Amino acid sequence: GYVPEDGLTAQQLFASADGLTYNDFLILPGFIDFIADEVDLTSALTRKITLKTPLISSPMDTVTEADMAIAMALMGGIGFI
Amino acid sequence: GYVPEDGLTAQQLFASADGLTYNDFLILPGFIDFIADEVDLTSALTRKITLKTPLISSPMDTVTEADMAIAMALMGGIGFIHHNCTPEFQANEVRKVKKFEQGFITDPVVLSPSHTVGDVLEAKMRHGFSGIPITETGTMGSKLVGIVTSRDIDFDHTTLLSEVMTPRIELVVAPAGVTLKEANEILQRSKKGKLPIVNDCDELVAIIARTDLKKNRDYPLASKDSQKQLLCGAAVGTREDDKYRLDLLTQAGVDVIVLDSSQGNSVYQIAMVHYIKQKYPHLQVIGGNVVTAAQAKNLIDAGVDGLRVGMGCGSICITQEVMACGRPQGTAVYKVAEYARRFGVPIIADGGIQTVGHVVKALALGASTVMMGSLLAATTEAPGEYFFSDGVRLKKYRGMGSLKIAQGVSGSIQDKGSIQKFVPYLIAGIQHGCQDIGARSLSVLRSMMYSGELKFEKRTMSAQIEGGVHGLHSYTFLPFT
Ligand SMILES: NC(=O)c1ccc[n+]([C@@H]2O[C@H](COP(=O)([O-])OP(=O)(O)OC[C@H]3O[C@@H](n4cnc5c(N)ncnc54)[C@H](O)[C@@H]3O)[C@@H](O)[C@H]2O)c1
Ligand SMILES: Nc1nc2c(ncn2[C@@H]2O[C@H](COP(=O)(O)OP(=O)(O)OP(=O)(O)O)[C@@H](O)[C@H]2O)c(=O)[nH]1
Ligand SMILES: Nc1nc2c(ncn2[C@@H]2O[C@H](COP(=O)(O)OP(=O)(O)OP(=O)(O)O)[C@@H](O)[C@H]2O)c(=O)[nH]1
Ligand SMILES: Nc1ncnc2c1ncn2[C@@H]1O[C@H](COP(=O)(O)OP(=O)(O)OP(=O)(O)O)[C@@H](O)[C@H]1O
Ligand SMILES: O=c1[nH]cnc2c1ncn2[C@@H]1O[C@H](COP(=O)(O)O)[C@@H](O)[C@H]1O
Repeated sequence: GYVPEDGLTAQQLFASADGLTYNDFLILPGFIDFIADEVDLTSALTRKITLKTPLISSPMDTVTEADMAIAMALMGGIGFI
Repeated sequence: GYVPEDGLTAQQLFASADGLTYNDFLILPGFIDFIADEVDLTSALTRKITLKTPLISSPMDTVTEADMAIAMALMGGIGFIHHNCTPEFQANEVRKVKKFEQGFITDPVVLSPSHTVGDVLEAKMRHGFSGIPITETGTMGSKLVGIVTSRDIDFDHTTLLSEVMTPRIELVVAPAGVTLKEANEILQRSKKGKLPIVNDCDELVAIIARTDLKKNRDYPLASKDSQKQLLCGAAVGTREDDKYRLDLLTQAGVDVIVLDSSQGNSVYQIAMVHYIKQKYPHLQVIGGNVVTAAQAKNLIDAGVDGLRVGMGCGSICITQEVMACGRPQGTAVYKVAEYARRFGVPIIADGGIQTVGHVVKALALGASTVMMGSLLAATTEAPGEYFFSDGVRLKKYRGMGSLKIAQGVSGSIQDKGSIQKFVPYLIAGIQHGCQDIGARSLSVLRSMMYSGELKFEKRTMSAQIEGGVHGLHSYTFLPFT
């Protein structure tokens, strides 16, 4: 009835100061009891503004003229000029 | 008289959570007092099934049509049939894998003596089974009339079949209700190749054929169940419509199923194990890919008879880099095989295996068997075609997640020739490395694992750049493939 805890918790990784990046670690799998597209994504951008999706286009000249702002705001995100 | 212990024991490696893989460590050598090919390789697949060799072929579409299942079950291993095709096709595949060698042949093709001999040729092309018993009504519940054979078909073909078949008076036969060891001797001492079996009423009940005895000398390590026929496995998915697929596979006589999924722990999968083990009590079941003991509890509690471990480690996958979710293969196999050992289920390692050394490392860590993908692609009996590229004979290697999102790639592997020579090279390079380790059997090897007698060391990246090194101008390997 007992199963050993495996894997470093969130805080135990970034205690030893090796300066990890997204490439350096994995997230262990859990239990599944819902359909893959049931899950919610609503996320705050700033205190008063919320977006239906966590994606933002970067304000670089080579990424965001108005046509991207439109096409990304139309799908949850936000666009910075 | 004292010699210091050198090297980390089994448990001391995976305590410091660096997430080691098969490349990150070595196994220190022991003492040798046996010949390189003396050792046993007998290994459990599931609670009730044992194999004379730890090799398993992957259930990918690009690896396991029936011809590989045959050619690897014939050499100790077992073969799982890919599931991404219509249930009727998959049932035919597992049926013609079961029927390649036989004890008492119980549904032979039989013809009535009024058939045209050109219909024997049609049936021979339809099945491949070239010698055929003849009975009156033309089914399995009639009196013997004779046998027609390929040695009765060399001479258009419009003749009635009674003219050419051998008469029952001259045909030697054995009485029914005889065990498969007296009928075998009665064939051997009455040296004609297709001995039938008839009851006292002189009606057909079974037949046996000399080539099945010949195959038992030629392939002595083959894995055959009680009825003396090859063992076969099906992958099946977890979806509602695979509940229909299950019955077609079970009517075809499959003996193991693997509940194929990316992440084994789901409520859909745990409910599927219950449905299988309640409806079909005989079938052994293997659980979907697990990487941590905290999810191997739900699978064993469900009732699964074995587990396959590892997710997102593999040649063909891109699943870590899409899902963010996974675990390094070397840590996973040990950290779940130690736990699953208590309840007495076999872990089977799965993919990320690309050399014989990785096979030995995966067996000396807890895995009862190792499941091969890329290392069996482009062998002769892997399905498909040899599309010559820029100076290379190579064959397809498609990941199932490679065409809602795509979580595997689609690529190619260079030709490796017949699996019939490749599997003995793996066997002879496994036991020859188990000799250097110092273990007389794989059971002894995992006892050494769990007793602390085996000792590992970590290998820096600077020490992975070793063997076949950058100091050569150019080189050629030359294994026996
Ligand atoms: N890359 C890998 O990790 C890997 C390994 C082996 C096989 N596969 C193959 O790729 C696919 C991976 O997806 P999967 O393993 O989740 O199986 P799947 O393809 O059947 O599942 C598809 C999706 O629907 C869900 N699903 C599964 N069974 C369900 C059910 N009964 N009812 C409702 N939803 C269900 C899953 O959560 C998943 O999001 C499989 O079809 C398998 O053939 C992938
Ligand atoms: N495909 C198929 N094979 C069967 C069937 N029943 C038995 N066999 C097997 O087919 C194999 C070949 O049978 P044989 O009768 O020896 O074939 P053969 O052509 O007469 O003899 P060979 O030329 O030596 O192959 C044996 O292993 C049989 O057990 C069947 O219905 N279909
Ligand atoms: N007809 C037939 N006989 C076989 C086949 N395989 C093995 N036999 C023989 O049938 C008999 C079966 O007895 P078993 O006690 O099951 O044989 P075994 O000792 O397990 O020997 P193996 O099956 O060879 O490992 C033996 O004489 C075997 O050699 C087969 O596919 N067909
Ligand atoms: N038990 C038997 N008793 C008598 N005749 C048989 C018996 N079994 C087969 N025959 C007949 O004897 C001849 C050869 O039988 P055999 O068993 O050697 O055929 P086969 O092994 O299939 O021949 P081949 O391998 O050359 O194609 C054929 O005419 C065949 O019909
Ligand atoms: O993306 C993938 N899709 C399907 N199966 C995969 C994938 N990646 C690896 N595998 C699994 O791992 C094995 C393939 O071994 P590999 O060739 O070493 O990667 C198979 O037996 C599968 O269970």
